[PDB]
Amino acid sequence: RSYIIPFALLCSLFFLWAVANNLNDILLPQFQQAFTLTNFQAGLIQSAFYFGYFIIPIPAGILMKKLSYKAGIITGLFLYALGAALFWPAAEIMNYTLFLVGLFIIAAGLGCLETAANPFVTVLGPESSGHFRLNLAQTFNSFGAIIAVVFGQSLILSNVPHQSQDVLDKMSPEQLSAYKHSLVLSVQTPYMIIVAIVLLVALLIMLTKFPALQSDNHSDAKQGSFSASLSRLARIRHWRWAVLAQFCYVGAQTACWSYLIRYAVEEIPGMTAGFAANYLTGTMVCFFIGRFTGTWLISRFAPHKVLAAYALIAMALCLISAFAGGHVGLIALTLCSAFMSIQYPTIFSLGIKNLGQDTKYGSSFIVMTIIGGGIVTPVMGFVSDAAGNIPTAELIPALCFAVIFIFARFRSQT
Ligand SMILES: CCCCCCCCCO[C@@H]1O[C@H](CO)[C@@H](O)[C@H](O)[C@H]1O
Repeated sequence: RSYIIPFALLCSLFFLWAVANNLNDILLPQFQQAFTLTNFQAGLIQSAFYFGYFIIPIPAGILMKKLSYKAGIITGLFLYALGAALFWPAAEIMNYTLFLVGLFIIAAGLGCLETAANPFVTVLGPESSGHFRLNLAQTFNSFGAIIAVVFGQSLILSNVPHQSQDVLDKMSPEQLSAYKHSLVLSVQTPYMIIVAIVLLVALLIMLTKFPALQSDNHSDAKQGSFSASLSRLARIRHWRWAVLAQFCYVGAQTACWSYLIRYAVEEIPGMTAGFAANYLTGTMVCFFIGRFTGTWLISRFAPHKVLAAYALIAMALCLISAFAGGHVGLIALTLCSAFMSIQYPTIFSLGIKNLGQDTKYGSSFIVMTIIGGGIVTPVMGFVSDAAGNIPTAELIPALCFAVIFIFARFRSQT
């Protein structure tokens, strides 16, 4: 009961934030698609990614071990809004370096929130429902992403100045400066809305009183240490395996979506990349639908069994995708996300549940494996080009899902 209301709030707050955030995702390109283009500095943007999803996690966890989950969530929510707030001004004065800075900051909020919010929800109540809790909250996440794209993308990209790069090319310098500014001007109000949303969320959390948790506690001082927590983590095996599992999931997932439109265009005559995007959309819908249903499953059933089931089906879909072509392989690929759905939350929960003190530090690592999303692309490109076509590369995701299934039948403990 006292575990329940905070939870429902977290869900709504997951949803809400999920809107403010993917809202930020729609607009950020515009800064870039307007001030096009550049070479070296582009790599600097990708670095925010590793920064936030590799560096910040462990420190974040340390913050948490020493303070708590709410502390980490708060600062994470704090980091995000600060970083998001930097954009508008960097734009309005055309200071890139400032933009880049806010980007790293918002990037840290992300790694911070990831490492914070996930273990928190699964611990937010009885041990069994840890998996269902995280999954359901993640559904509200997915759902929030749904909404922004819907009620938001249309009702917000119809106020931003469209421009054929050719017109931009033909502009005088004065004109270009004028354009760029009118552009950053149109987005700056929705950004205030965003930050506003992010803030209120942070607010509600401070207002919200949660019950205590054997994993937030401090009864240790020496053994509460990093390496103490760490040396203990090696055997645990299910944790060490979920780590490997999440690396693969992220690799798998980005392999699928990142290469999807290329697959479509090279596989189906005559696809425009414009039209292919439609399939990409369907994928996110499968993903949300996939999660809703999977969570209904996670409530009825042993999570690992659902995880294992889903891992197999997705791997199937991918083999089908790799060996089929035309529309048959496409649909299989785009339908695959319906089964990726449950995977990340379920992997995460099986992974920690249950680590107690080491829950925090264990999470820091699971988060870092998001680096796998980055490591896969070269391999996708490599295998793809080495083979002459996109589909044979789709064996790689499949290879991931396979591994993940092994974990599912290897999630066990005690
Ligand atoms: C009131 C508390 C609000 C806390 C919200 C924590 C959100 C954690 C969600 O994980 C993130 O979701 C993104 C999509 O929304 C993904 O793209 C990204 O990979 C992942 O890192």
